[PDB]
Formats: sequence, C-alpha cells, structure tokens
Amino acid sequence: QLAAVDIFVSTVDPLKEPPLVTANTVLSILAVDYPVDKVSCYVSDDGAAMLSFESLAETSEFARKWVPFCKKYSIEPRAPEWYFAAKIDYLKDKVQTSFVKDRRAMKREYEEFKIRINALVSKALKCPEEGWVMQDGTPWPGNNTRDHPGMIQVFLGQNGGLDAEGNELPRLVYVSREKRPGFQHHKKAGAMNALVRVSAVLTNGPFILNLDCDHYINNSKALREAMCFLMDPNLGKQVCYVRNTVFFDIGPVYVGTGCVFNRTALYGYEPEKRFGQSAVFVASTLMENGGVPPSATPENLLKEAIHVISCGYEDKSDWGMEIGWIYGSVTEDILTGFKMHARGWRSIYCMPKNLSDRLNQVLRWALGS
Repeated sequence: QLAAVDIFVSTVDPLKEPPLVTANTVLSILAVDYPVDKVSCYVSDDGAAMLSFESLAETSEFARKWVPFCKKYSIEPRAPEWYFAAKIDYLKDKVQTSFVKDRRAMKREYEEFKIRINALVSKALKCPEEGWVMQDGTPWPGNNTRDHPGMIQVFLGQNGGLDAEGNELPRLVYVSREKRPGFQHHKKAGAMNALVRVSAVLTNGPFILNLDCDHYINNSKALREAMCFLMDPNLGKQVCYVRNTVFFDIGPVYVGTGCVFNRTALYGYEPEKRFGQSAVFVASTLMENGGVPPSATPENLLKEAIHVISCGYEDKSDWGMEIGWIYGSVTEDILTGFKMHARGWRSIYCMPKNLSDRLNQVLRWALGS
C-alpha cells in the first residue's frame, strides 16, 4: 500500500534562481512514478514574482505533454534538460518505432518551452513603475513584495489539466504566504512552516518531501522504493545504498532537503492545542497518518488555507516552536530544519546529492544540511 506524499519546493527570487532550473525540478516531480492522487506538489514563491507564477503555469502546461511521454517510454531522468542531454543509442534497433517521431517532437516542444520561459525573464527585467499586469490583463497582486495578500493557485490536479492522453496529473499548488509591513515572516523558515500548514489543510499527506528548487528527482521510482522501505520494523540506526540513498531507522533530530519523513512527527503527538487558531489545521493534526476529513467543504478549506498563511497566523502560536521548523534568535543563529522527537518507531528515507563528529557531518549531508 502507498500513502500520499506532499513534496515541497520553495522559491525566493527568480533572478537569483533560474525558473528553468526549478521548472525542471517540478516536471521531474509531476512525472514521478506514483499514483497521481497520492502525490501533491506545493511550490512556495516568497518573492511573489509574477515571473515565478507565470513560469509555473507554463511548466504546468508543458507538463501535460511531457508527463505522458515520460510515462509511455519509461524516460529517465524525468527532467527534460538532463534527459535531452543524456546519450541515446540510435544503433540499437533496426526499425523505427513511434519513439522517433515522439522524441523528436517532444524535444521541439521543449525548445519551444525554453524560448517561452526566456521571453518571460526578458520581460521581467525591465520593471514598470506602475506595477505588473498579467497576460490576461489582470494586475498582479504581488507588485509590492512586503505588502500583498496570501495567494493560492491550484494547477492540474483533479479539477484542471489532463495530460494529452486524457489522464489527470498531480496537483500543482502555487502558494505565496501573506506579506504586510510590520510582520516578521522568518523568510525561508516562515515559508516552510506556512507551507507545512497549507499542505495540511489541502491534500493532507502523511509524508513530506522538501526539495531544493534544483534537486530534481533522478529516478522516477524514488517514491515507490521510499514507500516500501519507510514502513516496516528492524534494528540498527542508519543503512546505506551503493548521489546515493540512505534511509535511517529507530532526543530531537533535524532533517531538511531531499528527505521523506512522516508528517505526524512534526506535530509532537502520535495521530488544548496551539497549532494556531485554525481548527481545520488541528483536524488534520489529529487525523490518521494523513487524509482530509470528508466533513470538509472545498470553499471552507480554501478559506482556511488562506487563513493559515495569513500574516500573524503564527502569533504567540508556538511555531518556530519546540517542534516543526525552528529559528535561532535575532542576528540569525543556525538552529534550523524540521524537527522530530523521541519518535518511538520512525524512519526516514533521504536521497542526497573525531569519529562522532566526522560521522555527524556526513549524517547531515544525507539530510540536506
């Protein structure tokens, strides 16, 4: 049995971070070998760059061609750029199947895409003094970076999309938490706690996979292998595979990029409570390993996802808390990453890319610092 997983990807600024690079990571996630209803992709853009938003839409719309291709022909790796970069052997077969026409078109599709992405960054460069207007005419809610409402936009999923062969793709969620002058947002950490919460009130996945914007999934079967190793008992703490895999087993430990951990361990309990004032959030707290209560209404939980990235949602709220993701006080100490606990039985599956001290350093690389 495979449980749903929510994969995280955070963004700060598209001109420091090439959309095309992060776009490749998102297409490797949308193409993963895993039930579409049990993988959800949440992309935070803490800058609120219209450019991030638009590139994310172009990517979502290219993914409708790309995912079925990757899935018909067992393409690996699931990121176009590196794939169309790898060597292929034309000499192997004596006859031309449809892969020839199909691969030649998909590559032409990919260059079309890069060009269209390039054109978006070309237009993001000259900044109009009167703010950003979207392609459809509508003004961008994010012209002021420190003053804008919370934004949530779903792509593909069960209500949009449909790849060209008529099947539905993983949900793709642009999130951008609220910014109002006067609220410390905890930049990268605040994005991530908020992102833990918004993904809880929507697709409440029992497992979470934060990925850096450039950490594309190399093996499309990563979550299948993850899942069948994440759920069974044995002894011994860390094991190693053949960059490569790790997978732990059996105080607090802090985990970051590129690791598949269970959601409940962020919460302190084993599924009064101050996770904030959202009872929908605390519902998903006490629910099963994951899942969203069927007693919940699409309009009411969009109402709450907006609520749970609002400004001041974390006020006195015990976030950056003794659990979850934590921050080190003014002038930024380094005390970061997610947090789990005595854990009872828990394990974690990561795919990275003195005696005790030298071992403590590598068992930190495997958790993405």
